[PDB]
Amino acid sequence: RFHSFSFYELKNVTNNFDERPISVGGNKMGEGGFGVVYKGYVNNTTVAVKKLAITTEELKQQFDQEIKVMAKCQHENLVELLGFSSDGDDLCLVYVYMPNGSLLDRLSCLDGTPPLSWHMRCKIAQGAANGINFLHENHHIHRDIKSANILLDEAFTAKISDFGLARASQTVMTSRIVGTTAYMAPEALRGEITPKSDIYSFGVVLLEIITGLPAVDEHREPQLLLDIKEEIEDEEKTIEDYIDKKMNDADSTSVEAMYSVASQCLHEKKNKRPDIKKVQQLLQEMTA
Ligand SMILES: O=C(Nc1cc2nc(N3CCOCC3)oc2cc1N1CCCCC1)c1cccc(-c2cnc3[nH]ccc3c2)n1
Repeated sequence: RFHSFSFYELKNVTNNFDERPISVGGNKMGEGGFGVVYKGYVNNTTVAVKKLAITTEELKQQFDQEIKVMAKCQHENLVELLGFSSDGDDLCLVYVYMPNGSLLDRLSCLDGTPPLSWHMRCKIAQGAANGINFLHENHHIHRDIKSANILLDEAFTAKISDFGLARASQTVMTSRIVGTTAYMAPEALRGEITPKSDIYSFGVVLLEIITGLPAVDEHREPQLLLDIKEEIEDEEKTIEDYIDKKMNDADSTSVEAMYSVASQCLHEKKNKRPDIKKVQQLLQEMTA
């Protein structure tokens, strides 16, 4: 199944887990839930190595869950686990490297990368929906769908990542509220666990893709991106006022169609949101 690595190997291949950012000579590519993701080089392959870093038993459960989800769920719109390490007191997960990093970072053009075209943004939206559909068809709920979690390969194929908190499946509740508040549905923020909450967060991701803005920005008004939906519905603004200006191939018709998907995902009432299959078909129609 997955390759078993010993910690020593992964130390050696990451400049001993050099935590400086890759841009300044280290191996750190970013930080990712409850761990740091390092670049490694092993037997002709660049790999991503997440070393997990709030108790030990809970961290270990998240590690075991990541492994179980990935063993059951292989799909081109999900991240691929190559292996792991559990010997000693560290836990590592080793994945196929995604050379274009996160959607978040490509939206902000971090490190000077060129802006994504509308045509590419449409493919990424479709791919990400196809990943989430796969997960929901397999009765998993992700719980932290966001742009920082949609990775992008050499061809800008979208891959969903981070399954440490994912859950199997009738809407249950929890005491341990998890996710990222800027993306989270009202009912997730109160502790329900439902696939309908992934739909909502995807909504926010769709806004990010349209606008190029982050989901939250403390120095902006509104500080939360999901607030623009209300500005647009209460006639104060149009989707055209917010469309990312860093593209020249966006047409009104497809942009309005993606915004219409996003609006529907973002319904306050969970039972009025489309399910992922519907999102997927709408996103396919936007492009046809
Ligand atoms: O290759 C991976 N991540 C990655 C690659 C990056 N590459 C780049 N660049 C190369 C070209 O130009 C700009 C900088 O930046 C990258 C950032 C990442 N991630 C992005 C999410 C945070 C972890 C590191 C990768 C592959 C498979 C799984 C994961 C992964 C696994 N678990 C995760 N939990 C939260 C995030 C997360 C990410 N990450």
